[PDB]
Amino acid sequence: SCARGCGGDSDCPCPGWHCPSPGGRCEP
Repeated sequence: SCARGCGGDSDCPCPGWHCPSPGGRCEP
């Protein structure tokens, strides 16, 4: 589970996830 405040893919350690917008939460 890594739906956290992401600034990019580098904040998503979950394989297959994406960061929609720098500042938002990561999405699968």
